[PDB]
Amino acid sequence: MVLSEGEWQLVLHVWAKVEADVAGHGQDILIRLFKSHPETLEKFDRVKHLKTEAEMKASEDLKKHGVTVLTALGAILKKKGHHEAELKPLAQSHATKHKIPIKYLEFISEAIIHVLHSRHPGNFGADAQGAMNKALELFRKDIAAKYKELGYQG
Ligand code: HEM
Repeated sequence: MVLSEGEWQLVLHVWAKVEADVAGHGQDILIRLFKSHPETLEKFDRVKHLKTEAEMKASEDLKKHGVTVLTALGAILKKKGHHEAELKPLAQSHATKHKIPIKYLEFISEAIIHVLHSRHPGNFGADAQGAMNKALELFRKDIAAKYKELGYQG
């Protein structure tokens, strides 16, 4: 798939808002993922023992993780589709060290879209959400192809 420049502009315009508070958005997204799909919390060995949302909000380790996820995703989105180099190390560690099925990447995509919709309603109307969904679908498709080359396809 290929996004048009106008679709990339819609994605990078909300993303510029997210970047005003990377840690806050990282927390919101990972908490929305873990509450919605608790099975995903089990993959994180540093924070899989957290039992409530209040504990999640207070966890410094979860907040650092969130910043790591969003910073790596933001670098991929700014490439506007030319992300081959960035995707290699990410696909290798998530397929052979962490073992993250593609399904879980769908779940976090859903959490990203939920949080942007709640926090940025004016910059995340239907056309901007469709463009972000296309950008995350592109990311998932390219990672799934790399998973396959690596021998995992999860
Ligand atoms: C937007 C998608 C994602 C991005 C951009 C992302 C990026 C990262 C980055 C940059 C790291 C640290 C470097 C590395 O290990 O590769 C990381 C670590 C990790 N990721 Fe992801 N990730 C994504 C989705 C996920 C999902 C959906 C899960 C699990 C349900 C996951 C589980 C992990 C785990 C278990 C680690 C190691 C955490 C620790 O240090 O103990 N990742 N991820």
